[PDB]
Amino acid sequence: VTLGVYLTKKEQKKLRRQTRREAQKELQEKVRLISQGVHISVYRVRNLSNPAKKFKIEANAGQLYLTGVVVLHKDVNVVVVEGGPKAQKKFKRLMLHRIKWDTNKCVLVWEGTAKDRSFGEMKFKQCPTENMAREHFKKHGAEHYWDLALSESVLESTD
RNA sequence: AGCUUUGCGCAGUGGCAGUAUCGUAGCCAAUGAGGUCUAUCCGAGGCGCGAUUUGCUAAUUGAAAACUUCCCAAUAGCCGUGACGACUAGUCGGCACUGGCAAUUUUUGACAGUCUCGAGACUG
Repeated sequence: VTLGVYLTKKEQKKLRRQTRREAQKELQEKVRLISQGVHISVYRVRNLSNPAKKFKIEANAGQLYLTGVVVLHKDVNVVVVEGGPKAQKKFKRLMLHRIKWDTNKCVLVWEGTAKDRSFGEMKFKQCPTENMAREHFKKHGAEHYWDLALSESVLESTD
């Protein structure tokens, strides 16, 4: 709604002169007297068993005030984050360029916009089977992203 | 959380500040100011006009260099002498001075300088 009001250097300079003049006058007088849409990303990594990388991902999720989950399974790590656009962009730039995995590769499965946040805080869930992770994702209403990540992992393993 | 890029105003230093700079209530703008470059062209105002804050303090000239009373006329002990009284020609107490008060015991200065651990010594 509001627009930024910028001026040229000369105009500013005139203001400075006036400002200093006013200041001098005063001095001389003192001496003389996440709502409306939240960005939700979901990335798929081959191996997330490293404690240092998981701690760095948890620190990047907690410092950016973004919620979500990090589910681990048999060669399928689904990291879902949700928050603002700048926090999601910083998390994607950290997980795509700063977080060095290497046969272990991390790629972003999906990145969209939702109405509100689903999870409360970043909880590192763990499940050896995919049915428990699917039930944990459906308990918070995010089973479609986990199913899409599992289908993308199956298509990457088959092809 | 640290760090970095950049600008404004403000704070500090430095720097220039009569080819130094702003002011404009004038005038032509990134739809485009204005090229002699580059005129399928650069891209910023063009070029007029109006001119170069405030405060401290010194110094100079002059009779006087500006901070809220002059002047007059004037001012705010002794030795002796003459009377008076007292005590036996003398003495005492008070009054004024018709003369004096720089020559050893009193008031016209034998004073000054230097040194040592209240005291002493040396010199002129």
